[PDB]
Amino acid sequence: YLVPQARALCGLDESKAKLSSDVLTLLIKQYCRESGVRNLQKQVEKVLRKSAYKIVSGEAESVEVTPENLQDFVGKPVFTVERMYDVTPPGVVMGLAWTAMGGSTLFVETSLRRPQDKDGSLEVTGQLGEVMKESARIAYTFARAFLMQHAPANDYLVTSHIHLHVPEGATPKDGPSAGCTIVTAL
Amino acid sequence: DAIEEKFRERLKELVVPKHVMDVVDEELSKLGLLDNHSSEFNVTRNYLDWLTSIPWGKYSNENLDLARAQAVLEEDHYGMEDVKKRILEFIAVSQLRGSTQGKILCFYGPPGVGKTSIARSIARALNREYFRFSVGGMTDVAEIKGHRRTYVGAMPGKIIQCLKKTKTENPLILIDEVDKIGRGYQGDPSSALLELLDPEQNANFLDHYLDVPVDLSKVLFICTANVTDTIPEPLRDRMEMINVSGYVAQEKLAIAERYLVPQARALCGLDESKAKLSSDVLTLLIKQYCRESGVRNLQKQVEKVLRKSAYKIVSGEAESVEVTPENLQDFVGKPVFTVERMYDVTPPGVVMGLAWTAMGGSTLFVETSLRRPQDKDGSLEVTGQLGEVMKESARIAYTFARAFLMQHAPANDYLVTSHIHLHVPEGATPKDGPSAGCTIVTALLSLAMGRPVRQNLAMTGEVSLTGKILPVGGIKEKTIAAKRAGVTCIVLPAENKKDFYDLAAFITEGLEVHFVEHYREIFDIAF
Amino acid sequence: DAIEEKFRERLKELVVPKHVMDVVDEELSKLGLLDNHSSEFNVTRNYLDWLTSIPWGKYSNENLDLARAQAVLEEDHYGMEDVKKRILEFIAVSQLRGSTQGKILCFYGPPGVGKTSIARSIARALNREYFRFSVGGMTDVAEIKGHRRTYVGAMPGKIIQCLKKTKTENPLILIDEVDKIGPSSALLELLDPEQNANFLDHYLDVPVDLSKVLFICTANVTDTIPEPLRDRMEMINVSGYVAQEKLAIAER
Ligand SMILES: Nc1ncnc2c1ncn2[C@@H]1O[C@H](COP(=O)(O)OP(=O)(O)O)[C@@H](O)[C@H]1O
Ligand SMILES: Nc1ncnc2c1ncn2[C@@H]1O[C@H](COP(=O)(O)OP(=O)(O)O)[C@@H](O)[C@H]1O
Ligand SMILES: [Mg+2]
Ligand SMILES: [Mg+2]
Repeated sequence: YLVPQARALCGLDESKAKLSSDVLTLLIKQYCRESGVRNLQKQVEKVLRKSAYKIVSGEAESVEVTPENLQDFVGKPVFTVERMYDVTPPGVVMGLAWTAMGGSTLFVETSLRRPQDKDGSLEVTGQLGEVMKESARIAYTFARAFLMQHAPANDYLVTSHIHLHVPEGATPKDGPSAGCTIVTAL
Repeated sequence: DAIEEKFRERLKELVVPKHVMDVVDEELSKLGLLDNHSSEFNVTRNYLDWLTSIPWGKYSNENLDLARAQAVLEEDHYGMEDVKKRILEFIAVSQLRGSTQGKILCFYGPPGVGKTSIARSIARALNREYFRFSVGGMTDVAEIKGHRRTYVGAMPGKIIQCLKKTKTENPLILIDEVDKIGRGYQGDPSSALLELLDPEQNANFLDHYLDVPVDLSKVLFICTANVTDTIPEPLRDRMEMINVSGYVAQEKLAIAERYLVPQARALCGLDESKAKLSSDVLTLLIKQYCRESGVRNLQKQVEKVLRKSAYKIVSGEAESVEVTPENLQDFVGKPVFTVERMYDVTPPGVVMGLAWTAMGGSTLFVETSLRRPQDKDGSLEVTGQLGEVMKESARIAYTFARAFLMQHAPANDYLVTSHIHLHVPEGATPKDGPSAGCTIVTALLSLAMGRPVRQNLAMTGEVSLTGKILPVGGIKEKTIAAKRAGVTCIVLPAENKKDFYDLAAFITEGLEVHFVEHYREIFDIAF
Repeated sequence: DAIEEKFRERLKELVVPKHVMDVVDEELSKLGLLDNHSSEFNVTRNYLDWLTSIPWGKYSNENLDLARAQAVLEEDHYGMEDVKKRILEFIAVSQLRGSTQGKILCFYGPPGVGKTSIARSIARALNREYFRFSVGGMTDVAEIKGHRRTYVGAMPGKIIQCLKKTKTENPLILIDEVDKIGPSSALLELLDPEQNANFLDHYLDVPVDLSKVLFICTANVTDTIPEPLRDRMEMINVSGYVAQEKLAIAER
C-alpha cells in the first residue's frame, strides 16, 4: 500500500527507483519501530524524493537503494543495538519490558558494594518507580528465603551488601513485571 | 438584483467543485426570497461573500527552476543545508509530477537560528504566497475553526482568511511557535490542529462558518518550535520533524561577515570606508561574547559596535574609525567568556569532563577529596546541584570504582574505608544526566591511587554497574567544548563512533579520538 | 452617509497601506447595507472606529540634535551615563540613516534608581509620545493580542490602545516589570524585529507596523525574565547610587 502510493505521488516508476524487500525490512527494523504507519510512510517518501532529486538534477539516470547506502537517504539508524550483553556474567539476568516503540529488553545487574561476601542491604538505582522498588524488596526477601531453603550454608544474600542496577539509567521504569528477573539476578 | 451577478461572474475563473456549487446555488436562491433589508438577508450575503472569496481552483505560478531556487535560498541564509535540501527535493518532486503538491513540515531548534526567517525566503523561492500564523499562547479554538453563522460576529477563522487574502489555493502558511500554543480551559486549539495538519484529511477540512470542506492538500504547512517534547504526540506524528542544529564559530563568522555585518551597516547607514570590521575582530567577538547557538546576540554585538562608531563619526570625534582586537573592549566592553579551562594541570583526584550547555557546550571538572583524615565502611558525599539521575550515576560509579579497585589492586583499601567528598565546581548551576559516570569513576580511581590522569584528556560516557560504557548524547557540543580547551585526546563510547564521524572535518582535525566499550580501556588510556 | 464621511475624514491625512485600505473599504461597504438598529451594525461601527483611529502614516517629529538632547538628559537626571550614551547613540544612528528607527531596550536594577523617570526624560528628549503599561503578575494573553469581533467584550489590547492614544507610529512604550510576568508568548511576537513590522492583533484582523516604536522594558533581575524574551531585548544596567551620588541627587 505505502510504496505504490508514494511512487504515484512522486511520479517515480519502479525501474527508476528500486526499493526491494530487504531494504524495506532494514528500514522498518532500524527506523520505524513504532506501532504506527505514518513514520514509515515519511521514511519511504524521503527515500523516493531523494531519488527524484537525484534523477531530476542529472546526477544519475536511475537510483538503486541498497542496505549499504540506505543511511545516505534516511540518515543514521535510530535503533542499532538490540541487547546490551552478548554473554551475561553471573550477576546479570536479561528481562523484558513494554515500550511504545515496540518491545524493549532490559537487564538487571547486581554486584557487591563492600568487599566481604549485621544485616546486608540492597541498594536500588536506575530510576525505578515505587511499585518497581517494592517489587525489588519483595524479590530480595524471597531470594533470601529461597537461597536459605535451597543452600542452607550459603549466607551470601543475608550478609552481603548488594547494589542492584537496571542499566537504562536515564529512562524511568516502573512495574512489578521484573520480580522474577530480580530474583534470578540475586 | 445585481448582487446575484456580482456573486456569479467572479466564479468564472474558478473551477468550483460540485459540493460547493450546489450550496452556492441554494444560498443564492434563498437570497432572492429574503427581504433586501432583513437580518437573514445580511447573514446570507456575508456567507455568500465568504464562499465566493475562496480561491476554489486557482494556484500561484510556482516556478520549478532548481538553480534559481538555490540562488534565492542562498542569498538570505547561510549553511541551512537540511532545509534547503528538503526544499530542493520538494521542487524536484513537484517537477516530476505535473501538478503542485503540499506538505507539512516542522522546523525545530535553538532560538535565533533562522527557523522563522527561512520561511519567507522559501516562499520567495517557490513564488508562493506567504502567511505567518503565530500560535504562541493562543487559547481560542475559534481562530482555527471559526463560529457558526448564527452568531452576530461570526467569521470563518484564520486559515480561510489566508486563502481569501492570498488569493491562491496553495500558499505557504507559517504556524509560528507551535509548541507554545496555549492550554486553554474552554478549548484546546492543538486538538483542532489535528484536522488542519492531517496529511490525508486536508482535502476535507471543514470550517465551522463555511460548513463546506476546503482542499488544503496543496498548501505547504511549515511549523516552527523550540522543543518537540511539548507538541502533542498525535500532532507531532503528523508533522515532518527536521532539525536546525545551530552554528559553530566558523559558521558564525561566515554569517557575520557575509550577512550580519552588511545588514547592520545598512541599518546604521554606515559604509565600509568609515567603519571597518576585520575578520580578526569578528572572530574575537564571537569567541568571547557570542557563545550562544543563535546569531541574535552576535547581531546585537555587531549593531552595538556599528552604533558606537556612528556616534563617534557624527559627533565629529573622528572622521573614520577602525576596530582592532585591542580596542574592541572600548565598543563592546570587557570580555564575557575570558576563561576556557579551570585546571591547566589536574591534581590527583580531579578529571576533566564534558557537558552539554545552551552556550555551545562547555567542559566540567569532577573534584574528589578526602573528607576525613584516613586513607564501618567508607562513604561518598556529592555536591554541585546534581540531579537525581546524576546522583544515581555517581552511586553506580562509586560501586564500580570499589569493584574495579578490588581486582586491580586488592591491597588498596582506599575506596573501601575512606570517606570521600565529590564535587563539580559549577555549584551555582544545576547539572543532570548520566554522561559523567566514567568521569566520576576516573576521578575516584585517581584519588585512590594518587595518580593524576593525562593532563590534556577529556572524556564522557554513561557507565553500567559492571563497567560497560553506554552511548551518550550531545557529541558535537562536547567535542567543540573539548577543542576550545587544550584537549589533545578525547574518550567516547564505541556506540558514539557513527555520530562522531558525522561531524564536520574541521571540528575533529586535531583530536586523538579513542572509542571504548568497557572501562578497562579508559583505565589504560588515562593511566 | 454621515458615518461614512466621518470615517473617511478621519482617514484623509493618513498614508494607509493597500491591504488596510481594502479592509476599510469592504467594511464600509458592509456597513452601507446593514440596518442602523442591527447588532452587527454596532460591531462593524466599533471595528471601523478602531481602524480609522490608528495613525497609519503619522510620525512624531523627533529632535535629531545631539546637543539639545544631551542637555535635556543631563538636566533631568544624574549619573545615568550608560542610558544617556545609549540614547545619544540612538540619535546618532537615526541622524546618519536619515530616518526614524525603533529599538527594544531593557533597564534593570534595584528599585528607586530612576528607570521610569529616565524613560520619561528620554521621551521628552526625543519628542516622542509616551505610554506605559505593566505586565507584572499578568496571566491573560488576551490583553495584548485582543479578542476577535465575535465576543461581546472584545478589546484590541494594550498595544492598539497605545497606538490610538498616542496618534503616532513611533512612540516610546514602557513595559514595566517584565521580570514579574506570569502571557510572554504574546510579548515574543510584540517585540521581535522579524515580525514587528507585521504585528497582527486578533481584534483588528489587520497587521500594524511596530518597527519604528521604541520599546523600553523595566525589571529588577534579569534571571527571572523568560529566556526567549531575554534574547529579543537589550539589557542596560541601571545600578544603584553611592552616598555622594545620592547627596547630589537630593541637593539637585
Ligand atoms: N544562517 C543564517 N544566515 C543569515 N542570517 C541568519 C541565519 N540564521 C539566522 N539569521 C538571522 O538571525 C535572526 C534569527 O531570528 P529568527 O529567524 O526568528 O530565529 P528563530 O526562528 O530561531 O527565532 C534572523 O533575523 C536572521 O536574519
Ligand atoms: N540619578 C537620578 N537623578 C535624578 N533623579 C533621580 C535619580 N535617581 C532617582 N531619581 C528620582 O527617584 C524617583 C525614582 O522613581 P522611579 O524611577 O519610578 O522608581 P524606579 O527607579 O524603581 O522605577 C524618580 O522620581 C526620580 O526623580
Ligand atoms: Mg522564531
Ligand atoms: Mg519604575
